Amino acid sequence: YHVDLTNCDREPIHIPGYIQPHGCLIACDNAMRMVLRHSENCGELLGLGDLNGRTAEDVLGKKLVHDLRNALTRPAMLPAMETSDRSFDISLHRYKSTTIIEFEPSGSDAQPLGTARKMVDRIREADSVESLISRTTRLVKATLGYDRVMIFRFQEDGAGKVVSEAKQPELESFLGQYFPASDIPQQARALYLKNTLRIISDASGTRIPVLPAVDVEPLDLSYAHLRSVSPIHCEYLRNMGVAASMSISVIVDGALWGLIACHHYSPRVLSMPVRIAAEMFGEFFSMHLQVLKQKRRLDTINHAHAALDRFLRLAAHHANIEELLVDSFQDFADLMPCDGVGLWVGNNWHGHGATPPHDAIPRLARFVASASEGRVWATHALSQAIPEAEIYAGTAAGMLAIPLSQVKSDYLLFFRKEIVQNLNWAGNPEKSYETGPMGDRLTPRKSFAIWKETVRLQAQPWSEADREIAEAARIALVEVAFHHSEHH
Amino acid sequence: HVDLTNCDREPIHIPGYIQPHGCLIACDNAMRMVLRHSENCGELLGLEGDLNGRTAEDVLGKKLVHDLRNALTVRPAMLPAMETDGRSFDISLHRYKSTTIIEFEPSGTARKMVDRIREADSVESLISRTTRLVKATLGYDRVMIFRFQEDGAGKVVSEAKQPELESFLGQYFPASDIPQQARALYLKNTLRIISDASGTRIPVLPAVDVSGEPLDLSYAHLRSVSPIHCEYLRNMGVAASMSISVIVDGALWGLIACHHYSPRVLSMPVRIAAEMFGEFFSMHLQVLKQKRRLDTINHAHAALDRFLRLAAHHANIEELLVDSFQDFADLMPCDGVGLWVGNNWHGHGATPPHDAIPRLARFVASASEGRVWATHALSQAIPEAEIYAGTAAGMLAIPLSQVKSDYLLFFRKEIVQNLNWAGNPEKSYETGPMGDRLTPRKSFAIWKETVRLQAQPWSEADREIAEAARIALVEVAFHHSEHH
Ligand SMILES: *C/C=C1/C(=C/C2=NC(=C\c3[nH]c(/C=C4/NC(=O)C(C=C)=C4C)c(C)c3CCC(=O)O)/C(CCC(=O)O)=C2C)NC(=O)[C@H]1C
Ligand SMILES: *C/C=C1/C(=C/C2=NC(=C\c3[nH]c(/C=C4/NC(=O)C(C=C)=C4C)c(C)c3CCC(=O)O)/C(CCC(=O)O)=C2C)NC(=O)[C@H]1C
Ligand SMILES: [Cl-]
Ligand SMILES: [Cl-]
Repeated sequence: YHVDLTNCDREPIHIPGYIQPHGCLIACDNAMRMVLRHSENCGELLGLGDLNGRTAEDVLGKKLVHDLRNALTRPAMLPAMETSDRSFDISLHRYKSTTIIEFEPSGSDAQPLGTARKMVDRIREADSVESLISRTTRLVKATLGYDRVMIFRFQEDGAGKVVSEAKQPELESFLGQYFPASDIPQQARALYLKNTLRIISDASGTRIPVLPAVDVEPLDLSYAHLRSVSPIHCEYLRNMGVAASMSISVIVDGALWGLIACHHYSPRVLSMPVRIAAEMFGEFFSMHLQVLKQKRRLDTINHAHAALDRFLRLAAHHANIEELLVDSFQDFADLMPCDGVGLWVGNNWHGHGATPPHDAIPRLARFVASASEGRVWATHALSQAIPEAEIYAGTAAGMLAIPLSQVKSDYLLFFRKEIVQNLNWAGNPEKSYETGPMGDRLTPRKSFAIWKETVRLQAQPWSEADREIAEAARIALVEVAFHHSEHH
Repeated sequence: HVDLTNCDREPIHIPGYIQPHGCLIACDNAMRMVLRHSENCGELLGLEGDLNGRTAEDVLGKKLVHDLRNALTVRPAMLPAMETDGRSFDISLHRYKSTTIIEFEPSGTARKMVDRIREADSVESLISRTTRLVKATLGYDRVMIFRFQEDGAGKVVSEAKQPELESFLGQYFPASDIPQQARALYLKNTLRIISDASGTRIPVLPAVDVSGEPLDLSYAHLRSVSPIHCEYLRNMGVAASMSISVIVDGALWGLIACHHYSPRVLSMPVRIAAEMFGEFFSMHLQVLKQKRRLDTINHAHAALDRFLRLAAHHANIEELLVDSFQDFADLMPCDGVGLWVGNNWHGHGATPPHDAIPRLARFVASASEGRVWATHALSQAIPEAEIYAGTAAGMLAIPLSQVKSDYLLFFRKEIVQNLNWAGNPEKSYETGPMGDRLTPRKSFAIWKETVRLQAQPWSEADREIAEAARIALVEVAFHHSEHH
């Protein structure tokens, strides 16, 4: 009946009963024969009496309904459609056996293909994920004219990290900030996956009711670009000073990688033709990112194999493998991202970088021995496995253990610091936010504080690539040990 | 003069002629002056006299030269339905070797073709349907795909044809049937057009300029065809062709080859659609090929992990391998596998005889540095291997020890033994002056001779799977000693 902080995790944001006022909406039966529903502003916007029950040809003219019926062969995006009286940008789709027609007054626009080609040409030569992600916020802001453009990337736990930002010089920075998974509820994530673009013209605009809200059953606006916005998010945006937004969904391995989020501090909406271009840019961006990400993964795997092969050849001419490992173990830190590495062999410890103290190591080795079946064991939350590890979480909150034997509890141990310790936040800790009725929950400062609490005593998770490199290292050492036993 | 003795280095990029389905003007780098023109420019464009030493503005007019200069500030630019006298020409424009080349032909599809391949979810399904679709859409008598082999031979892997034509499906041609300069131009250009294999070539005037420079037609679509290739097509009864280059990992994977038994050239708009289809085909093939490779590697890892878990509760690893070795044949394509341990042989499928294994095991022990050793030409390494080439022409050897010459051996048959050729051995061909050489029958016979006593090469993927198997066995052996 009324959304608040206790139920916003389940708000039915796909059936709000309202649209935003920058266009009007007509809902027809699946044949587009009769008008079933309309937004209240259809009269004003299109120049029409009482719309429900009239035929589509009566309301819109036979010529337009004919062209629209043809188009029904993603919603169809049809700029500069000639109405019976003027030009309208029309979005047309069928869902839940309902035809939804969305109208915006047409302006003067370039062909979307040409706008998109200009943008795509300025990222297509990026040859690292870093270079693509940093340039894209600057390019999008320059092309679309928003006050702020950010990219955020979803973390393994569903949190967002802001990884790129272009902004007006007077704004606060969010670069290197995180927000908790709960800042974007599951239904919003489902709709970001389904729709390339999400448009908010005015976070404080009066909603326009869909007549009727409930029929003789609510209207499913999942694919309607005019669909109204959650009061919770509108309040969040108002607290930030944001009045408008457009997000471009980033799809990698068929899932929602993150968003290109465009924010404006005054009501703002892009023409349909520029939105078509943005959608084409989004598709290209996603594919180029996926290709760069794959090449980065391949290069990091090949780097590890090259290093471990050098180690195999080195060890072949060494009578004392323990001594070689005591002299060499620091070099293994270069296989994967870590803040420390150590060697635990025959109840003797050797450490490099950020590691637990020497006295803490026996408890860690005993735990891994009990917990693993002679393969790699890794956690990003040590205190959860070993309460005692809380004391040294600042230095080492995460551990990946590579067994050196199936008959002795000897390990190569990799460590990561508590994630808050490696923050590179460009933001202003003295920047404060106004609130509304829901209070300070709906502010970036509180979002960030909630995130910090969700990852307290935790490190950056060990990725599938980190685990693949650990397995390669485990195997290379089995091989060093076996050939050593063969030849001695 | 080209013949079979020098066609391997024919300078086909500077032939001094064009095909008759358009005309060509060569200007300086700034498109100021006409330097060369095809002899048919007068007839096609309604121009009189020697065009050389006339300004581009004179010959083309102020509007066209302005438009072409603008197109130049941007692959060759394709400008369909340009206004000349108010006539319409499809214009191709490019710059190469400080020369502007302008090509003229008297004057939707891509989305429809791409939509019919985009849902293919195997390389087999994509390449099977593509010949059918291209034939139906572009209206050629035959459409084939061939894929280049590691030695540069072509294998015909897909075919759509008129029911009255002979089949080339499963046929190979040797690397020499496509010379190195032809391969370079197939890599550089998405499309290669032959409007008429019996068309009279049109000279470029002059062929060699006052400075002694030929005109480099590397990027010109009207570039004329080697007399060697025209004779080959005339022997087949082919009169016209268009190829779409297939690019995988930035290299020439093969061609989509469209053949017509009468003259044929597609309009520039349809060619632009075919090029867009070719780019999509290449990217979709690359994606499907990667997926197949990943699935094959993961399949091998899953099997080897099952072998590792199985081995952990076995006291006698030699016995488990004697009982299990035949399953290792499922890791990579092979016709046979066997286990050579403590000088005892266990074989499955097509292998050399019992008597032959010591010599092979001896050779690998001497040849390898304790890692995987593989050849597809056993007789080259070991002359007496010729005797059993029919059964086993290729061998991949996985060491089971660095102190004992114990091996897991994989074998492949002589490649001619695994042939699946759909052609007619009684179909014969007319020949011209160069003779028998320029016929599909002779090309196939030459290929067979180049691969005699050889198997299918062990791929980079086969070798990665062999390395995984070598390592899994090291792990079995080590954990066994750890607990025994
Ligand atoms: C219980 C429900 C809540 C909720 C719902 C919604 N959030 C939606 C969008 C959204 N929210 C944010 C969060 C931010 N946290 C920050 O710290 C921060 C900036 C510093 C932001 C912007 C983000 C990032 C987004 C994504 C859109 C964008 O990036 O612009 C949302 C959907 C809105 C829509 O219909 O378009 C809903 C619903 N937000 C909460 O905080 C809670 C409590
Ligand atoms: C010494 C030079 C030779 C030579 C030159 C050229 N070949 C070119 C193209 C070409 N040749 C073939 C060969 C085939 N072998 C078959 O068995 C067979 C059919 C069953 C064919 C068609 C192929 C496949 C091609 C590629 C084009 C296509 O697939 O249609 C060539 C380039 C021509 C150009 O400029 O377009 C040159 C030059 N061919 C020889 O046989 C030798 C001796
Ligand atoms: Cl507005
Ligand atoms: Cl990434």
